[PDB]
Amino acid sequence: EAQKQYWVCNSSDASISYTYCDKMQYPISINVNPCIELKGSKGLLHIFYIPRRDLKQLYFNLYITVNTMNLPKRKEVICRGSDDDYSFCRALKGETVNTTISFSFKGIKFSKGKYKCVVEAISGSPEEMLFCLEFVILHQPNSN
Ligand SMILES: CCCCCCCCCCC[C@@H](O)CC(=O)N[C@H]1[C@H](OC[C@H]2O[C@H](OP(=O)(O)O)[C@H](NC(=O)C[C@H](O)CCCCCCCCCCC)[C@@H](OC(=O)C[C@H](O)CCCCCCCCCCC)[C@@H]2O)O[C@H](CO)[C@@H](OP(=O)(O)O)[C@@H]1OC(=O)C[C@H](O)CCCCCCCCCCC
Ligand SMILES: *[C@@H]1O[C@H](CO)[C@@H](O)[C@H](O)[C@H]1NC(C)=O
Ligand SMILES: *[C@@H]1O[C@H](CO)[C@@H](O)[C@H](O)[C@H]1NC(C)=O
Repeated sequence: EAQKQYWVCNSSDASISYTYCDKMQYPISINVNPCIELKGSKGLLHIFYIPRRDLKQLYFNLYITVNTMNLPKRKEVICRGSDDDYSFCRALKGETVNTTISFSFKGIKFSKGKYKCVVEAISGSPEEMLFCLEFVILHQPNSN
């Protein structure tokens, strides 16, 4: 069984897919509306997920790669303290997450080639990996 590839969406300037990295865990459904443009766009992220850890204190380690050039790690805490928190933050092992989240993507200019972002989802203190996803964002070869 060859490793399965997941497509999220194509925009006018990007083609977005991902695969599961590290240990294969519970699956995740990820949808983006409208599809992100590398040159910048905003929209809504829909997530359908049955988690195997509690989403409490969820953060991402982001490893971004720009045409094979690795950038230094980034951290972005998602679930922080008390409220101003997404409702899914209070989700527990086994409780369906079925939410939509707003996003704004500023965008890169002069974009070309291929980008990668590996998303290490860590949550549930005691802190263990929730999921790992490696996104591949192709720049459409026929668009700037
Ligand atoms: C990764 C591809 C997956 C498919 C797309 C999913 C949609 C999410 C994309 C959103 C990312 C952008 O917000 C980041 C961005 O553009 N950053 C700019 C930055 O801009 C200012 C801020 O803009 C918004 O805030 P305000 O409107 O309040 O000002 C950003 N905020 C939001 O958009 C709102 C939320 O924060 C969005 C988070 C949604 C994720 C939650 C998912 C929950 C899953 C749990 C359920 C189980 C704000 O963003 C932040 O503060 C941090 C935020 O968390 C972003 C990171 C989230 C993780 C993304 C990984 C995908 C997770 C999906 C897994 C399910 C911004 O700070 O402005 C600066 C300028 O000062 C600009 O930098 P410069 O370009 O240097 O100026 C930023 O631009 C960049 O960072 C681009 C870099 O150059 C990298 C180029 C790579 C090209 C794309 C490859 C992938 C990179 C993804 C991370 C950058
Ligand atoms: C999305 O873009 C990819 C890469 O350019 C391309 O191979 C694919 O055909 C596109 N998807 C569809 C079904 O248009
Ligand atoms: C998830 O919520 C959506 C609305 O975003 C709803 O249409 C759908 O039925 C839900 N999925 C479930 C619980 O199967």
